[PDB]
Amino acid sequence: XNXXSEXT
Repeated sequence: XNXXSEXT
């Protein structure tokens, strides 16, 4: 959602 942008 975060952890990246797509990610967690």
